[PDB]
Amino acid sequence: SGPVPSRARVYTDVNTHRPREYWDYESHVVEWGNQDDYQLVRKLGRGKYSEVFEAINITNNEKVVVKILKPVKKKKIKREIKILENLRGGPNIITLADIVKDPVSRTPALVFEHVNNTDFKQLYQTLTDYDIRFYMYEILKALDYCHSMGIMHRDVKPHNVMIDHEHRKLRLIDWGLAEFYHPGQEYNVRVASRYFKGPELLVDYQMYDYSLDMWSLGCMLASMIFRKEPFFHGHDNYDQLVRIAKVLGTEDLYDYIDKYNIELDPRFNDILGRHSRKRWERFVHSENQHLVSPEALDFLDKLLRYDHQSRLTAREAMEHPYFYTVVKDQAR
Ligand SMILES: O=C1c2ccc(O)c(O)c2C(=O)c2c(O)ccc(O)c21
Repeated sequence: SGPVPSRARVYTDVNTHRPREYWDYESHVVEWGNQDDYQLVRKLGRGKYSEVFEAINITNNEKVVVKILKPVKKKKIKREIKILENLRGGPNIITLADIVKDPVSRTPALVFEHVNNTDFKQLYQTLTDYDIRFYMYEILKALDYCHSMGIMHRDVKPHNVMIDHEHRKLRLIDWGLAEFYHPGQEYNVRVASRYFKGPELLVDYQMYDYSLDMWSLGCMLASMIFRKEPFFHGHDNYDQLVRIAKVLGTEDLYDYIDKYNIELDPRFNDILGRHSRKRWERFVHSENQHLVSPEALDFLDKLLRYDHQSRLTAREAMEHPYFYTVVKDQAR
């Protein structure tokens, strides 16, 4: 037989209750602006499939960000604009300000309001125990909002979280892999970035949901508290799952496979072996122990589960004891 089906435990049917227009992005009609409204200042970096520049809107002297898109299918560009439009103004979501083409090259680009940050490569090292709870909290607000709106991000990782540490603000960026959740849909598993891929993607289970983003969050949490970036460091997709199996063990992994009747690629037979599930204390040492607490480990353990159904939802994650003091500090 084939694989056993699966549904999200929350927000299962929110797209069904919307007008078709909200999620039927193939039919979205885009009005394209003129890129001559913007003068590029400097190259800032790259998205998953784009080049990103600092620019100035000359009509109002406003600082913006210009993301010039690499040639991708026309419906994927529609998908990202529609998702950005649907999510605009929500907590911690990057704000799309305009859409343009370079009049000469025809090439499409998205214009975001400017947000300044400190690179994660520099930042993580400086973070206090409190700071990790704080920003994790802020991330979880962006995830619960997008999940509640019918949308999985599908590329959660440190590069995609811009933190203005000076002002204690954060934005979730790069929505070019995000999709609408619909019960029963079978999604492409070639998404996310290797170290942050859920076991669902690695074993080729196509009927996944919001809970994918929560695995990615847990990978991030693990790198921050153990001071090890990235936490699961595989060389390719297969070895990514060997490295998880040596932490979480092989017993739950095979129970996982049995439950959903997943056909394992024969290539996994000899490399996976047989591994016990390890106690988190193994990763604690003198450089990181100030960030590790019984509260941190309980939370972490409830994110990193093979069985996607059994991971915390964003909203549950926000009710965890690990966040009690940030909740108290906030409101107010
Ligand atoms: O603001 C974005 C930004 C805003 C929205 C995006 O979708 C995005 O990919 C980026 C982005 O990749 C980026 C970057 O790679 C380097 C510096 C940045 O300021 C950004």
